[PDB]
Amino acid sequence: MQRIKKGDKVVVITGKNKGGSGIVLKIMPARQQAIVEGLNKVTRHKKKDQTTKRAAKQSTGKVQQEAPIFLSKLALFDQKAKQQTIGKIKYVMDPKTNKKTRVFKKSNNTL
RNA sequence: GGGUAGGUGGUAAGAACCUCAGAUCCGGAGAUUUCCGAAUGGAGCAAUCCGGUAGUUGGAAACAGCUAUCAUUAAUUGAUGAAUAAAUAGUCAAUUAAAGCAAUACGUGGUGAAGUGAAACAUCUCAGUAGCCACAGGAAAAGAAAACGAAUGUGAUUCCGUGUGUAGUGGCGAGCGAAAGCGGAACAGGCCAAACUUAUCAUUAGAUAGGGGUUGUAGGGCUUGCAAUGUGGACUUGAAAACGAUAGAAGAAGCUGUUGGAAAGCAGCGCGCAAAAGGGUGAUAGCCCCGUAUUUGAAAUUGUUUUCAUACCUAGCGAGAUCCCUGAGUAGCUCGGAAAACGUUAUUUUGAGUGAAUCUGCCCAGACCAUUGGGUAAGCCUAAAUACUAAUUAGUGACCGAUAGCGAAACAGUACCGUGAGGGAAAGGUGAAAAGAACCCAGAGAUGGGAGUGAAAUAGAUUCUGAAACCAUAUGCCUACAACGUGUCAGAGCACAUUAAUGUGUGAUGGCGUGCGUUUUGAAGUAUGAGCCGGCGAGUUAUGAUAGCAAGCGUUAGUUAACCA
RNA sequence: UUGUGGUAGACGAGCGUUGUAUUGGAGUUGAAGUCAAAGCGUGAGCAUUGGUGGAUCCAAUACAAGUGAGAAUGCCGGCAUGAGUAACGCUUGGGAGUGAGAAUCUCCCAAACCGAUUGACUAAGGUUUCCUGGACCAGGGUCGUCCUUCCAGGGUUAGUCUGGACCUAAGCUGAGGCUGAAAAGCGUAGGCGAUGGACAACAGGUUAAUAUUCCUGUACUUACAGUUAGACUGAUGGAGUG
RNA sequence: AAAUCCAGGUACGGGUGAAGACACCCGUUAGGCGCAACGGGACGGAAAGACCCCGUGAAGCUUUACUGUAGCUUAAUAUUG
Ligand SMILES: [Mg+2]
Ligand SMILES: [Mg+2]
Ligand SMILES: [Mg+2]
Ligand SMILES: [Mg+2]
Ligand SMILES: [Mg+2]
Ligand SMILES: [Mg+2]
Ligand SMILES: [Mg+2]
Ligand SMILES: [Mg+2]
Ligand SMILES: [Mg+2]
Ligand SMILES: [Mg+2]
Ligand SMILES: [Mg+2]
Ligand SMILES: [Mg+2]
Ligand SMILES: [Mg+2]
Ligand SMILES: [Mg+2]
Ligand SMILES: [Mg+2]
Ligand SMILES: [Mg+2]
Ligand SMILES: [Mg+2]
Ligand SMILES: [Mg+2]
Ligand SMILES: [Mg+2]
Ligand SMILES: [Mg+2]
Ligand SMILES: [Mg+2]
Ligand SMILES: [Mg+2]
Ligand SMILES: [Mg+2]
Ligand SMILES: [Mg+2]
Ligand SMILES: [Mg+2]
Ligand SMILES: [Mg+2]
Ligand SMILES: [Mg+2]
Ligand SMILES: [Mg+2]
Ligand SMILES: [Mg+2]
Ligand SMILES: [Mg+2]
Ligand SMILES: [Mg+2]
Ligand SMILES: [Mg+2]
Ligand SMILES: [Mg+2]
Ligand SMILES: [Mg+2]
Ligand SMILES: [Mg+2]
Ligand SMILES: [Mg+2]
Ligand SMILES: [Mg+2]
Ligand SMILES: [Mg+2]
Ligand SMILES: [Mg+2]
Ligand SMILES: [Mg+2]
Ligand SMILES: [Mg+2]
Ligand SMILES: [Mg+2]
Ligand SMILES: [Mg+2]
Ligand SMILES: [Mg+2]
Ligand SMILES: [Mg+2]
Ligand SMILES: [Mg+2]
Ligand SMILES: [Mg+2]
Ligand SMILES: [Mg+2]
Ligand SMILES: [Mg+2]
Ligand SMILES: [Mg+2]
Ligand SMILES: [Mg+2]
Ligand SMILES: [Mg+2]
Ligand SMILES: [Mg+2]
Ligand SMILES: [Mg+2]
Ligand SMILES: [Mg+2]
Ligand SMILES: [Mg+2]
Ligand SMILES: [Mg+2]
Ligand SMILES: [Mg+2]
Ligand SMILES: [Mg+2]
Ligand SMILES: [Mg+2]
Ligand SMILES: [Mg+2]
Repeated sequence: MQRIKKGDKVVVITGKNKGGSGIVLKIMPARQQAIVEGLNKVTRHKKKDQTTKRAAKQSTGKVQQEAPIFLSKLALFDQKAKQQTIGKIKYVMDPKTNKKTRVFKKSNNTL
């Protein structure tokens, strides 16, 4: 399975942004990146191009989007625990459904 | 089958979809596989053209779709059948194999030079090398003594060390160079012909299909008995098990502060280890991530080994007879060549000719004869150790790091050159992240100057660092009566202030002064080589000999080579 | 105390580069590289500081070398000198327009050369160079708003034309077969092979680009089937013509 | 653009010198730098002299040079009575 999936809450443990909590919107496995909303906001200088029906307007000024972040800098956020902390996860397989599930190793919380 | 939550191959954003009834992706097994190409229906200027036959569907037929088949050679079988009665030649049909390619590499065989060395050259060497051709194989070749060879001897072949640069062979010159023996790697021996016998062929068999036999301290057959039902194979089918190969699963351990754009660096306090190999993460991470040690797992295909059964092959010691068999245009011999270390010679081989004997036999022990001894030619097959790497997996390097390393880090045998065979380059790096510069000004625009992002824009796509030759700008000094290898020793004036040093920059003027390498008796040279700058560019390696120096071991010393772990 | 010129040459002692092995050390508070400066050594050489640079490097003792560049009419790359020099490879003037910019582009009027040709149709070859619009990185021996250059789109219509589905010449290939150490060479029957033979379409119009091909008009030729009438049909071979 | 180019700030007379000097010795002359000319010199440039000699170099050709050989011719022998 994968450490980070599309949807789970995640934070950053290194870089300029420390303790930045967000939701992963999309995961690129090949480049080992991850787009997390609200973090790594870059502002491309949007030019103007008019060669299509939609390009006839293409209103783009100082649009702030999302920059991808290396998957190593991401860490899963705990929610079930009363005192939330950042830890590592296991890949135990519960015989109830025989499906692999991530479980933290500093607690007993699933996913 | 594995495995998930993403995917629609790269320069690549966007549009539109797919995907949790399990996608994309990885592995095993299959399906489809246009045309040329061995190309094989016929042709042909390769990727084109023109068909025949037998079916089936439309048409009223020509015709047009949709299928299968149609080359040559060799072997077997059957039919037909000339000159010419029979019979062959030939013709036709059916079945089974062969064609070709590549691994710039190993094997075998045929053919086979020259440059060169001998300080010339012809014998010789180079060299049975290059090249040309044929046939393979996963290896090939060789192979079970008519042997070595001098002994109370060894007992297929192959490969390694030594014997040794020894015996020898050489216009006895240049050179060439074994076979024994010894030490090792591996080890395996089997099977036909003939006798004799069985059955069948107008049985003129001298032929076909079986039993019997495979030799040297001779064997086998003929007749007559005892003991045997086993052990082992280079061996067929099956069944079972184990070890693997082709995807994978799990897989421990860290926070705080400081410089910094960013920590993983540094410091403090800890923790894990059968994991401190490696890669990435904004610098240099055992504990951030992927992994690694370790424990594991295969539906399907495939490899090795073992066990059981089952085919096939596989068996001893006597007696008598005195009879038969033991590989012929063969061994020898003569005339020309060759192979072996040998430049032809005892041994091996053959183009021409001739030509034997049959265990009281034949061959051999470097001419030859006799004695002694060794071995059984003229028939076949044979695993292992041995040779090599185009390719698949893992990994290593006192190997290279864009003039190096493969010619080719990029889309390189490309661009390009030549009718053709053939010849054959150069070229890598933005930033952590494109956040790739919106906007303003000048300009026709590219572009430039600001702004903005960024730690850095003198990192801006001309994109890591940026040397010299070369071209321009400028502070300071000097230079327009001056004979100059352009420098050196003295020396005013001018202008500054340093790796603080009897300082530095320029140099009115005085004295002296014909470059650097090469090759020469002798070069400023009217001898030669270099336009300048930068990179590259020429005493090595392997095997032996001698001598110097040093160390280890020593007076029945010293030291191993191959090979094994 | 005696000495210390020196080529060929002999001998001895050292420096420097890259990497490896052992120790220690420095580095985003800035390493290598790289530039400058008024330093230290007997020599190869070695430091200090500052600028640039952005991640490795240094000292000691040993070991191994693709280990030292000024010359080879040396190889490769760059840049000078000659020198803004020779040369720019046969064809004039003006008006109007476009354009930011015009001797060179567009149009018009002349002018000058070709006129058995610089005119027109095609074979061979070339392979999109053809037409339209746009552009002025590069190429054009100047310039360029323009080009046979570049970009985007488009363009080649056959029963009668040129060649196959027809035929042969030189020649090539060639089952069998002959010859030859091998590869192969020769060659019969067959099969290819035009530059030749046989075979039915002419006139005009149309698009920016095609036209005996598209369109209009008028024709012709060869096959197959049905039908009417007549006739016995007569080749893979013989003969004539070709 | 081009061949060329050791660095140049590149006079003349007599002498000297590797024997014919822009550079040496002794004298004479000459302000700095171009442009257009013409070729005296720079033993000018282009071509590692083709002439000559040397090399125990190469190649072509010749012959009663040497050693061989294709082909031609003669004999023995086998096919061969
Ligand atoms: Mg599946
Ligand atoms: Mg010779
Ligand atoms: Mg010689
Ligand atoms: Mg010689
Ligand atoms: Mg064999
Ligand atoms: Mg895993
Ligand atoms: Mg882990
Ligand atoms: Mg690490
Ligand atoms: Mg003999
Ligand atoms: Mg020999
Ligand atoms: Mg005997
Ligand atoms: Mg003897
Ligand atoms: Mg015998
Ligand atoms: Mg290269
Ligand atoms: Mg380069
Ligand atoms: Mg070509
Ligand atoms: Mg800028
Ligand atoms: Mg540049
Ligand atoms: Mg740069
Ligand atoms: Mg003066
Ligand atoms: Mg005067
Ligand atoms: Mg003077
Ligand atoms: Mg003077
Ligand atoms: Mg002076
Ligand atoms: Mg002087
Ligand atoms: Mg020198
Ligand atoms: Mg001389
Ligand atoms: Mg001389
Ligand atoms: Mg001179
Ligand atoms: Mg000369
Ligand atoms: Mg010379
Ligand atoms: Mg020169
Ligand atoms: Mg140089
Ligand atoms: Mg010694
Ligand atoms: Mg001396
Ligand atoms: Mg070192
Ligand atoms: Mg520095
Ligand atoms: Mg070198
Ligand atoms: Mg030049
Ligand atoms: Mg110039
Ligand atoms: Mg001139
Ligand atoms: Mg002139
Ligand atoms: Mg001129
Ligand atoms: Mg002209
Ligand atoms: Mg003119
Ligand atoms: Mg005229
Ligand atoms: Mg014309
Ligand atoms: Mg073109
Ligand atoms: Mg045009
Ligand atoms: Mg145009
Ligand atoms: Mg131009
Ligand atoms: Mg028509
Ligand atoms: Mg034809
Ligand atoms: Mg014709
Ligand atoms: Mg036309
Ligand atoms: Mg030039
Ligand atoms: Mg004199
Ligand atoms: Mg000469
Ligand atoms: Mg000679
Ligand atoms: Mg010679
Ligand atoms: Mg004769």
